[PDB]
Amino acid sequence: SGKSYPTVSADYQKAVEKAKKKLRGFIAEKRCAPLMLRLAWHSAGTFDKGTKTGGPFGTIKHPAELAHSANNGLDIAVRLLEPLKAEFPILSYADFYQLAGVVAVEVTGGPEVPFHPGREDKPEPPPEGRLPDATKGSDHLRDVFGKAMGLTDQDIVALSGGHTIGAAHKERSGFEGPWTSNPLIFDNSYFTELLSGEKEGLLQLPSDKALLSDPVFRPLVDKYAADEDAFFADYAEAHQKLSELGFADA
Ligand code: HEM
Ligand SMILES: [K+]
Repeated sequence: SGKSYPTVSADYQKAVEKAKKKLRGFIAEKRCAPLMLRLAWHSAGTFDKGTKTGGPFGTIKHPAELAHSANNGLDIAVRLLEPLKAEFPILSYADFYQLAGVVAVEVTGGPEVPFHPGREDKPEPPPEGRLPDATKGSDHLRDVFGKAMGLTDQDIVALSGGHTIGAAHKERSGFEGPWTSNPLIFDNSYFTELLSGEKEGLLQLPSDKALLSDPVFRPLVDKYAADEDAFFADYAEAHQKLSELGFADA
């Protein structure tokens, strides 16, 4: 694992458990799981291992980081969460947004991603430009997830299945529509649809398509399309790692 999780107080631990339950009801009612998942992923995916900059350290709430074009629309997510966060002043924003990401997966029917508290809020956003480009292919994915974040090729494929919930918006990225027929249900449908090719009303980004043609990504796509249990396992492993980049000695 390579992780040493810090100690937090009993009151901090109580606030986590209470916030997890409040976040479930809220995120379920507001129907905003995919947006919250996108928020935690964009917050965490700025980590660069060589410099140990970026990562899930609460800087995504900064107007400066929200302005990054890859984060178009995430100011909505931040705004939605601010009243709830105010009820848990003991929690770092880093912990709160990561926990909201975990919850987003859980309440849509997804795996139970393990959560460890202790992220401290960092003073300055990372540089813009570290997040992936939907028009690019497999070398780019490996640059971003592997060379920067330090994730594996398996992680890239499983985390891409994050697209099993939610949708693109032509006013945000310019892409438009859901990847799946059930955008509020977390399951292995992203991989099913990607394999079955194009279907009316359904989205596939070039970055999604790049997974089909890579000798390593493709068998993972196939495995996940065949076995949702194996997708859920690899997904929970990868999300945990992502949510913990630069935190607790990795
Ligand atoms: C593999 C590289 C990736 C690229 C190029 C990419 C790109 C995109 C784009 C362009 C959108 C639509 C933005 C919009 O117009 O609203 C989107 C949405 C989304 N992404 Fe990704 N993404 C990637 C990976 C991931 C990962 C790793 C996760 C989390 C595990 C994730 C979770 C989501 C979710 C849940 C949505 C829907 C947001 C909503 O419904 O509002 N994506 N992604
Ligand atoms: K789905």
